[PDB]
Amino acid sequence: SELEKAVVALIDVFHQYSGREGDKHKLKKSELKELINNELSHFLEEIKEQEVVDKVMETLDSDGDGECDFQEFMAFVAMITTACHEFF
Amino acid sequence: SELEKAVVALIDVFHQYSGREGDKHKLKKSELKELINNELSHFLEEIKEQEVVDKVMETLDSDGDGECDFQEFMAFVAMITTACHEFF
Ligand SMILES: CN1CCN(c2ccccc2C/N=N\C(N)=S)CC1
Ligand SMILES: CN1CCN(c2ccccc2C/N=N\C(N)=S)CC1
Ligand SMILES: C[As](C)(=O)[O-]
Ligand SMILES: C[As](C)(=O)[O-]
Ligand SMILES: [Ca+2]
Ligand SMILES: [Ca+2]
Ligand SMILES: [Ca+2]
Ligand SMILES: [Ca+2]
Repeated sequence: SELEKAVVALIDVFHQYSGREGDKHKLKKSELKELINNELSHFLEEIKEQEVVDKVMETLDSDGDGECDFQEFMAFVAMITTACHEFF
Repeated sequence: SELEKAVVALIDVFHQYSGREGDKHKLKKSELKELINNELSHFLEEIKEQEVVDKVMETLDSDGDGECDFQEFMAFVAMITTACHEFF
């Protein structure tokens, strides 16, 4: 189904970026940026400034370890989905 | 992108079922059941007993109004995605 395809897409895209550098199960600043710029180009403005990268990570980093884990990525997805939902 | 397609799939499948009966922005017991049975047939066991329907709603119903709204649906999706993530 389309729902099951959406579940596996969330897992795959996270790992496409998290496993690039350092901890393979977390997104660092540069990995989060590329994910937003390449995969969310219709929902979000392209990030071109360092302070936007820093602010976005600050917002998503719930436990405060400097990176975005899978749970925090899921919360980010929930935010975008809710913002898009309320648009209509 | 695949991620953006996943975001719109979550919104669409929720409304496919929530808008069937009663409140068009919330899932009642029978609507939640059909969503699980039709759209999550590879991730979850088919619900065939009433007490399984009742228990699942009890688990998902965070604010305690008897139904599953969009925020609660997103938390449900997060649960399944995390369970599938940890499987590998
Ligand atoms: C600069 N933009 C271009 C992408 N946009 C957008 C694009 C398509 C459909 C809906 C939205 C609307 N709204 N919100 C989100 N995507 S979070 C708006 C922001
Ligand atoms: C009775 N089942 C059939 C569907 N399953 C399943 C199917 C495919 C890939 C991974 C899982 C594994 N694990 N978890 C979830 N889907 S939440 C297991 C449960
Ligand atoms: C850790 As690699 C070689 O997939 O960027
Ligand atoms: C409320 As209807 C007619 O789409 O089931
Ligand atoms: Ca990483
Ligand atoms: Ca973190
Ligand atoms: Ca309803
Ligand atoms: Ca509720």
